[PDB]
Amino acid sequence: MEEEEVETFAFQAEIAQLMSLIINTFYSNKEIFLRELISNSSDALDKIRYESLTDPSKLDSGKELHINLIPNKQDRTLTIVDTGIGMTKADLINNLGTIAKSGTKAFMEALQAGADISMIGQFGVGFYSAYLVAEKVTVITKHNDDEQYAWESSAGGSFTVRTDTGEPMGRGTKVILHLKEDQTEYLEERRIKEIVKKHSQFIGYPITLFVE
Ligand SMILES: CC(C)(C)c1cc(C(=O)N2CCOCC2)ccc1O
Repeated sequence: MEEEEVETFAFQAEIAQLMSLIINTFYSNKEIFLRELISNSSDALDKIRYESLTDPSKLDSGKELHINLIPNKQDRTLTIVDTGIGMTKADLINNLGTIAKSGTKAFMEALQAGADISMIGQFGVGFYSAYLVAEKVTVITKHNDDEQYAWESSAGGSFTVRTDTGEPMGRGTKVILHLKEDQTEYLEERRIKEIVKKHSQFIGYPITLFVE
């Protein structure tokens, strides 16, 4: 038998309000969610490249810096996998819910004035777009300093962080989107290629689509 430690955290007040706003209001442009995830994946990769200045040991990695997309129609999930820096426990808690973001209220205000959900990234809260198409989000992450963790929230006010004892993934972050029944278009290969070409064409790393 294996064992994992679980922690439940409250979402910062305005993050929780934002998550409600997304989950219960219709928008679409929803496809911008993929660009946000690829962008964050791209930053984690930039950090790996710069960390080398403070830790030359990083250069010794055989791992290729890239982004993989994996649609699974049998399970109704879309997974975005990167080989970036990863996130320690503190990084997950601080950056995925617990700390205030100075752009949160302003964004909820812009949205109420009909601004496009596509502005989410420039307000400092782009990750919560994942909730435009997913009823539950699992974030598997592995950083050099620390253990592998899984973050998870079906929304509802909180999120748990636990030490992941599942399949090791090596350095990086894996975002697993459990799609709402009506968002199945994001499992199709033609739909997937359309939004990448459309929103993530200038990304500096290889992006790969795995089909079937
Ligand atoms: C936080 C989230 C889920 C948006 C995300 C984080 C990373 C990640 O590992 N980060 C740590 C290093 O700095 C960039 C974010 C990579 C992809 C991704 O979608």
